[PDB]
Amino acid sequence: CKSPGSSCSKTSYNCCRSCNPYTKRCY
Repeated sequence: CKSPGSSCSKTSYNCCRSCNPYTKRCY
C-alpha cells in the first residue's frame, strides 16, 4: 500500500488504512 498519510485522492485506494479526502492524505 502507501503510508498512513500518503497523499492519496478519491480513486487512490492504495492506503493500508484508508484515504482521507479532507487532507488528500491517508488516515
